[PDB]
Amino acid sequence: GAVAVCVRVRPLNSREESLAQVYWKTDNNVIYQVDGSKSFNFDRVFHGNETTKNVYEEIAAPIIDSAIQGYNGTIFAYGQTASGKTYTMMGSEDHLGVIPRAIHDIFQKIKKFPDREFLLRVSYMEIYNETITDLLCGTQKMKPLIIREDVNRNVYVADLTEEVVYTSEMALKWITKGEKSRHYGETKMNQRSSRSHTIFRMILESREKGSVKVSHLNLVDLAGSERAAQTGAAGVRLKEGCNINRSLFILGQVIKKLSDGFINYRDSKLTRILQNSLGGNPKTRIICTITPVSFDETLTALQFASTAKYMKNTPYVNEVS
Ligand SMILES: Nc1ncnc2c1ncn2[C@@H]1O[C@H](COP(=O)(O)OP(=O)(O)NP(=O)(O)O)[C@@H](O)[C@H]1O
Ligand SMILES: [Mg+2]
Ligand code: NA
Ligand code: NA
Ligand code: NA
Repeated sequence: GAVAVCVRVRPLNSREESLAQVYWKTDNNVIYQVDGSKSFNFDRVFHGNETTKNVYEEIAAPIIDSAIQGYNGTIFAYGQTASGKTYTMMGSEDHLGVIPRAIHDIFQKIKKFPDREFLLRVSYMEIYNETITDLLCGTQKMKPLIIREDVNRNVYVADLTEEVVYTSEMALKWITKGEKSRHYGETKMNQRSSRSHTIFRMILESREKGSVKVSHLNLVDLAGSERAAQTGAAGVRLKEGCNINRSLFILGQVIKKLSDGFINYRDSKLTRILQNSLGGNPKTRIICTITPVSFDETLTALQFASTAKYMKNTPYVNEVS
C-alpha cells in the first residue's frame, strides 16, 4: 500500500464527437486495445459513468485517513491535455474534485478524535515555466521561490506561506484565492488548459489533549502532454507546451529509474520539490486520466502509470518533539 496507481477513462467530449476511433476498452482492472494485443492491469480502472465521488472514496479517502495517522500522502493526476486531471482534482461546485472533497473529509474525520488537538495549515504553489510561486500570498508578494534542503536533507520551498485553517470554508476560500492567480490558457484541445503544475498542500499536526504527529498531504494536478497539430498553439501557449512536455519527460525518466533499481530529481523543479513522493517517505497515489479515442498519448500515459506501479516508497509515521 505505499504506492498505488489507477486509471480514469472519461466520456468523449464535444471536440471528439465532431470528428475518431475508440482504441481502448476497460473493466474495473484491465484497459485493453480494441483490435490488438496490448493490455494493462491496474488496482482500479474507473469508467466514463463513475464519478469523482467513486474516485475520491476508493483512492483518496484512505490517504486522508493515513495523513490523520501521521503518514505523508501524495496524490498526482497525470495524463494528456483535456484527459480530466483538473476535472478530477478540482472539479466545480456542480461536481467537486478530490481537493475540495479532501477538505470536507478531513474536517469531518478529525471529529472522530476528540481526545486529540489538530492544527491544519494549507499552502498552494504553481510551477510555471520552471518558476515556483506562492498562489496564496497575493500578487504584490509573488516572486520566484527557491527550493532548499534542510538539516535532515528534506526539500522545502523557502518562504512559501502556510495558512492556518479552522473550517472547511476557510480552506476553500484559500483555494479560490489561489485559483485566481493560477496559469490557465485556451487551446483547441482545452479551453481552460492548466499551463503549470499545481501543488495544494495540507500540513496536519495532532497531539493528545493530555509528541506531535506531522503529515504533509500533497494533492498535485500536473500539466498534460500536448502537440501543436492538436492545440493550434503559437507564441506563449506554444512555449508553455514545450516546457510542459519537457517537464513530463523528466518525471517519466525519474519514475523509470525508480522502477528499475543515481536518480536525477534535480533536472526539473517538479521532480525536485516532490522527491520525497517519488521513492521516499510517503504514501503515493497516481490517477492516470485517459481518453479512449487517443492511441499514442493514451499509450504513453498507460506506460508511465504501469512503470510507476513498481516505485518503492518507504513511508513511516512522522512523530516529533
Ligand atoms: N470524467 C469526466 N466526466 C465528464 N466530463 C469530463 C470528465 N473529465 C473531464 N471532463 C471534461 O473535460 C473538460 C476538460 O478536462 P480537464 O480536467 O480540464 O483536462 P486536463 O486533463 O486538466 N487538461 P490540461 O490542464 O490541459 O492538461 C472538463 O472541463 C469537463 O468538461
Ligand atoms: Mg488541467
Ligand atoms: Na488486449
Ligand atoms: Na485485445
Ligand atoms: Na511547467
